[PDB]
Amino acid sequence: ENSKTEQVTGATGITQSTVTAPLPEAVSSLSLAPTVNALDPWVYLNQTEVPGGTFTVSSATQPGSVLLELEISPELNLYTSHLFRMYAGWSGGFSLKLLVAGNAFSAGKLIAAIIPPNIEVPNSAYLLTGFPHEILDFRTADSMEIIAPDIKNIDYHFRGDKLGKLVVMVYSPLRSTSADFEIEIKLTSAPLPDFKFTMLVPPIQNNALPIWSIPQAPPYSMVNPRSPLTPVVELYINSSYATCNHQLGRYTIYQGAIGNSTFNPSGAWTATCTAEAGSVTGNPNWRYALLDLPDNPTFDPTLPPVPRGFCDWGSGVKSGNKQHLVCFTGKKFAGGFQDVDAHMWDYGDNETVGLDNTYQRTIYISDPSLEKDAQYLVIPMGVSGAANDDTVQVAPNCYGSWDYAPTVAPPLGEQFVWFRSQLPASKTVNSVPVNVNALMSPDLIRSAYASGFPLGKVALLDYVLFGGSVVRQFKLYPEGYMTANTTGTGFIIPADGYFRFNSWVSPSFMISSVV
Amino acid sequence: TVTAPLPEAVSSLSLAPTVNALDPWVYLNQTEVPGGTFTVSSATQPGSVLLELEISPELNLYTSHLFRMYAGWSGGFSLKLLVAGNAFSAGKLIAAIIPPNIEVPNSAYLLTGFPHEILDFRTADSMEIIAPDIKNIDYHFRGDKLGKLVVMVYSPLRSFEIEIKLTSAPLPDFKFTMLVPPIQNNALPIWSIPQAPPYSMVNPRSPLTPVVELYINSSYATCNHQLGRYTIYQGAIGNSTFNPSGAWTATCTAEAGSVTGNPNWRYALLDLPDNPTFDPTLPPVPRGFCDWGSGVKSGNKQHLVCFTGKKFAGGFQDVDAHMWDYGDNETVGLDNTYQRTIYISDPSLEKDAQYLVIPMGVSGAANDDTVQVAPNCYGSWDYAPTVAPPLGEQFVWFRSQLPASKTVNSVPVNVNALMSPDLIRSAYASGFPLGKVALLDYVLFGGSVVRQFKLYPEGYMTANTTGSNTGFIIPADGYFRFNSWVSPSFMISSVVDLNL
Amino acid sequence: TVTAPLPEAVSSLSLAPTVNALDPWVYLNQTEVPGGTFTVSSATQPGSVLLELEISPELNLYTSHLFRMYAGWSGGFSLKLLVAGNAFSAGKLIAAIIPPNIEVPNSAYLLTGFPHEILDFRTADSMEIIAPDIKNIDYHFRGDKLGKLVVMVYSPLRSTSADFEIEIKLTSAPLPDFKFTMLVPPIQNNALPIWSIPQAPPYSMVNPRSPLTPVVELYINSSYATCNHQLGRYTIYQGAIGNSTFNPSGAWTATCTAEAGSVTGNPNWRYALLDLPDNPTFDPTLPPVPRGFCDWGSGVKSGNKQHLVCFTGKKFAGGFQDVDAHMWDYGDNETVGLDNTYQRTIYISDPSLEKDAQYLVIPMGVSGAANDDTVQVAPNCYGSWDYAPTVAPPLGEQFVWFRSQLPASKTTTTSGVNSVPVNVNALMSPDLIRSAYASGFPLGKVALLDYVLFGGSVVRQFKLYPEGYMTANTTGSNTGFIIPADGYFRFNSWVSPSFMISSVVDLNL
Amino acid sequence: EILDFRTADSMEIIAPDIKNIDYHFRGDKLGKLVVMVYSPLRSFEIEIKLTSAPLPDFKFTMLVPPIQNNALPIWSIPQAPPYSMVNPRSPLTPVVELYINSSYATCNHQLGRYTIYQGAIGNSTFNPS
Repeated sequence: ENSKTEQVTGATGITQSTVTAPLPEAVSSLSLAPTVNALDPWVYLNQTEVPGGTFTVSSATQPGSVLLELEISPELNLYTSHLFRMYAGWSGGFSLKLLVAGNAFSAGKLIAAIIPPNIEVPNSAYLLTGFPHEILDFRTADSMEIIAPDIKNIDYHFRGDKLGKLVVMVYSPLRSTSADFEIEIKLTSAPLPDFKFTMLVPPIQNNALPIWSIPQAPPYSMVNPRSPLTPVVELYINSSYATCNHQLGRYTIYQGAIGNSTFNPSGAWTATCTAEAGSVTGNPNWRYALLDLPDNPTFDPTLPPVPRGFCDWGSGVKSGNKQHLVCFTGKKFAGGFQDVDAHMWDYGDNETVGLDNTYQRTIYISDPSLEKDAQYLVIPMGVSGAANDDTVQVAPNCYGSWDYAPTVAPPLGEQFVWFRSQLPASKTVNSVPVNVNALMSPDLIRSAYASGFPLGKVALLDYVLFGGSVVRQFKLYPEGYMTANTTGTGFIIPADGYFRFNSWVSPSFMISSVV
Repeated sequence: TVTAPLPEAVSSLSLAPTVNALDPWVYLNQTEVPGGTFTVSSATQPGSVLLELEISPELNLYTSHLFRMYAGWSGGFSLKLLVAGNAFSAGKLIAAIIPPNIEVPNSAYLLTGFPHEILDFRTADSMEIIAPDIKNIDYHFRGDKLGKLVVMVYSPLRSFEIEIKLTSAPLPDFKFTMLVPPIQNNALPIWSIPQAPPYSMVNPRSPLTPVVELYINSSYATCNHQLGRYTIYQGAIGNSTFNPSGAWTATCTAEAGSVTGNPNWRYALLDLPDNPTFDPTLPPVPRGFCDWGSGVKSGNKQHLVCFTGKKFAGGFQDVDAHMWDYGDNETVGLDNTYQRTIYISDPSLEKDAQYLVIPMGVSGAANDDTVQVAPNCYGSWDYAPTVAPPLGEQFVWFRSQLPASKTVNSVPVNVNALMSPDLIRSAYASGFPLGKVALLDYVLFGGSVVRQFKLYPEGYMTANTTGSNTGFIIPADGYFRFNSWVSPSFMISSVVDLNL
Repeated sequence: TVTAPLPEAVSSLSLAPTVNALDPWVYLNQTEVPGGTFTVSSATQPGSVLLELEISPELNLYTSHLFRMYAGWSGGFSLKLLVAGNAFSAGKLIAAIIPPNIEVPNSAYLLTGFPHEILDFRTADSMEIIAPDIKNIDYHFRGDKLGKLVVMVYSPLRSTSADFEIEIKLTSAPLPDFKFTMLVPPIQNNALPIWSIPQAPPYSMVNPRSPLTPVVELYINSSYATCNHQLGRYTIYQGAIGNSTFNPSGAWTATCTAEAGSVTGNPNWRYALLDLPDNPTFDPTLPPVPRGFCDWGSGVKSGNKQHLVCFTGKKFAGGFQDVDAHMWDYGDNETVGLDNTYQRTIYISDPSLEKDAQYLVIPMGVSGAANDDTVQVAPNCYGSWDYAPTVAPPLGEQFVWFRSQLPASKTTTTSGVNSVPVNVNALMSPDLIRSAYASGFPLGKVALLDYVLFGGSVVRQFKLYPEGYMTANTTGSNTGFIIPADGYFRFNSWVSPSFMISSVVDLNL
Repeated sequence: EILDFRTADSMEIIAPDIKNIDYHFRGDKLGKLVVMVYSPLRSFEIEIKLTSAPLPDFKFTMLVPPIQNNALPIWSIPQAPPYSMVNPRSPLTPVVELYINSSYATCNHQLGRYTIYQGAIGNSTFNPS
């Protein structure tokens, strides 16, 4: 441990570089390691940016908010993260350099703390003083090297062990004469000289790659999973769409397709129903039918109540007098379906909340001649009456104990970025022109399964237009949604740019490029 | 030797980044083991585990206080078993040390294959077992798998409940590893109870009426209430709430119809703020709304009573007393059932108009026993389960008096709640040790009289009783104090004699 | 940069029956001092005490926690001063050590007669101060008189150019001679250095000034500079005070014996005396009102314009008969000692009151001209009983209120009683202060609380006083600032009373 | 220290002099021995008594004349029979009997009332006659 001081160019203040070990490192003997694998000597000499190792302190940020929270692991450094795929186990700490863009005419302090494994992080700078910690001042801070121990009770780690953390928060609030001033903080890492790997194994792991390579396909090349016959023509933003309740176009890094979503939305769009006894009260044209369940023959409450991939477009509460969904429908015979034409259809019975506006097995079709217990093709294709983008945007409700996709929202100050397609009318039943949005396309998150996301982190994506004269930035969450930072009805982004991986960020990260 | 059937393997602690020494006097003083108290008698079933303790810093008051400011630990304990038997106590106890990842057998014969010590129930000395820290790691963190002490009957009591308790101290090799701030999620080994008398605690089934009595009734073998239900781990578990008053009031929307046999019994549906899409996995009744019993197929002999009036312009018009009940008084899924459908005995109600409902009494042939048995709960929603006290114990109830109102005429009744939120509020701050019950002293007349109750994590109090009585009363101006942590099957030494 | 204004005298601890060593690592890490956080601003006056601390085990996070299991202690602390200073500020603090039995002065002049150090804002950062353990005895027991550290403004904070504030934190470690004396069970009277609060939302808490109506809002209003309420008053020291109760719902219902005669010039406005179950001897030193009974204001001499509203009905064997709405008020409509006074005499606008008959009283509204403003000022204290003191937030701060909407009761009958819709504010709910009795507050210290909205995305900061109120730092002024009641409180830290919350509420949006 | 009620031996606790001062005067705050039930009697009144001796380090400081305000550890009662004692409610009539009555659950008398600390406490007097 030490500190050195440098005078600033103009002599109007100083910068400090400090090296500290808040907690002693306990160098493992590695006596139980079958082999000890040395790293290339240059890997100890290269400080790379840490995944999620970037935060901005505004004068708004409270001394209660955690700015950075990072596990002490091979994932801290680019080359140890790549190298670890080749190894069964690892041992040893990291040098963690906190680079602070401070200034002598500001005021305020950071605290950085080492937190042992199986201990929770407190939302308080007062409580962080109970840990091994350092305090930095914004007037003089420039570089702080934390010698972060690998805190363990085992000779070396395998995967899936619980790890010590670095935590950074504001100790004392940022002050400046200017309202626009920010302290930018960046964390870099290299393995300590005592860092080792333990056993060569083939480089196939569940653990996420340190860099994600994205195909460079434009959004217009990707399927809209809520309207598969129509191409994506814009990325779209609308500040009133504060939540998503869709069951189609729902994917996650962890679980794959969730809700009633599928990776072949074009081959799943078609369904079949068996036509029931009876019709909706007051509307004898509105014959009931039950969607056929190949996946759910015995109608188990834990498996989906609707066929995999079948339409989740909305029509509002108790609104069949006003608007409907539209489909091609035709009766089943040898080899296919007969007399296929456009009919109005909807979910439920236009009255009861358990059925109406609910994603479940019972539908009505507005055709007066449904034969009882006969099968009918159902290909959803449009909407009719007073229907519009906002009615189609709100899906029918999920219900019961099946594994539906949850309702999701962007963090405060952010907005969802949608994959949007134009769905055309068709005329003599008559449809209306409407725009369909999806939260995500399966063709983007396909690539993300092939690389993985680091646990607890989000992809910051550049979206590149005209080769780079415009670049948008979005956060793609592992929970499936993609999101933008906005200031100030609908807003349109061209669909012929391409996604490029920028970096890993925390869910709490504020995107610097603003839409 | 016999005290150390398995040695303590001293750790080098070479992987510990710091090693923290304890105060030397912590090793020299035995404390009671937090939750190391249990009872045994001739009613104890063969092969039953009497006590099962993980070997950890939680075994001693000083090490459990100290461990709150430490990340990890290493080293065993010396334990002493104190047995409160006498000269007639013919039988044997076995205490065994079980390694991590070993299944505990339900057989004393098999417990002799573990490192063990055997004790006679007549022995007036304490037995001094070493409980070593079994590990393959340099020191522990929180959430590691631990070795156990298992206590079991070796020789049954053939020839009075025998209380047994443990004391402990850490072994001289015990160490504490890394300093951290003193905040942890696990239970305090001592619970400090606010000295608040039961009369100062809300009745959650009758918020407007003070608690006047603690109450015992040998015929109330079960509680089925959806109000007054508070578990230490899950919070308020039924249709229950921590502010009963604020939740007592409801609104309903009037329906066109009337009950099949009577044109005055107009239907309404209760408004559900917390369940707007009427999901059958969520509650079918407003949070905290009245669960008073009105009996099976009883609508012509008794009703519930509410203040009710039409919703209007920032208030309510014409609020006065009316009869009401759940369901239709004929169908087994609506009559006497805790669900959204009610009827009000006012013929006036406009279809789709909204009405106040403030439950305020009962009328006709209603008694304490009818109000005691809440309506049945059915569906896929998270209703509180029906609870019974363990055999030879009775529930202790918070009882309030609900006064009559007269011109609809309501009768005077008593309302019992199983628990008040105001006692269990301090228990959520303090926590409960896993698989333990709180023994509470309830202190009366300056300590001249002291009752004893078990407060379960499942959210109720019991007393141990002799005799039988259909309304024993206890003054509500005493105070609870924490005695100790006990096993769920612990038999209380203070008996409430119900026969007076 | 190490200052000992008075020498530390090392005790031999000869007399101690045991000497208990601390963990060697507790002497090596400086923690924040539990309450040792304070702010200085250009508004902060010369000679103001910013920080007062007893020199005791409570000065450090680990020794405060450890002291819960010890009967006694000896030895001082090494304090370090962390000053979030800036390039433009001038001014001086004075840090003084006061011996155990001596009173703290109220001026810089007298404070300079103690052992002290003067601390300029240009050079005070990372200065170290020995806080010595002054005693004439081998070690302390609990409840002994202790030496103090006092920090005061010596020269006021001034700035060249921009008007900054300075937040100062102390950190501490025990000196090497620090020891504990005797193991006792971990239940001892010193406050825990951390308070842990169960995450109950404000809407899940009772409003003690309107029990039947849920809390819907936390509320702020720049004109509500004073609280004189008797209901909703709780302190960590005393529990419920001034006619408040821990079950406000159960206490809401009174009875009154009807009294002979009626208000002068208003023969419909019959007197009654509230019945006093807890004061049947009618002692002047016990409360003149039933415990937990309504303290709503209804103006001064205001009966022609506005009244309180309740359900009433006469007592019988069968409970209460013919229960319905009436107007009522405290005292007379004229006499200053009775009118707008929290006392036993009421009047009810009911001609039918029989002499010596007992009537139910359930307050549930206000009528006529009554508004939020008039309900907010409680009827006056009067006499020698233990009434709750009138309180204000400190200069530059506002109370945070627990607010509930009280709906209007309407009747369609001619001359039938009619309420107006109103919001009711309480200063505190008993459900928040519940966990503070078990933890304790440190002596002369305030709880800084985070209040957490939107999963952590918005964090209000409030100061919870041990005298039973929350305050916020605010800018602008407004008569209706709303904070959602669906967040939860998280303990942030202990602070001195004069600490200024950094997190300012923009009260005009 | 913990003891079983069956133990026929005596239990030999050291009660140390806890102090932060060199020696005590009268009226100092002192440490205590507290005796309490550890395990309740579940299965006859059990009499318990203490004996003691000072520890070898015990010392007495400064000589003063042998007069003190605190109670003698032995009370010597004059061997006077009750018939020689005045009845304070009937001074002229000798006491003839000591008397017990199970129905006299209370005394409310203002005569014949003498507390050891407050003296004659009611309307009572030491010369009834």
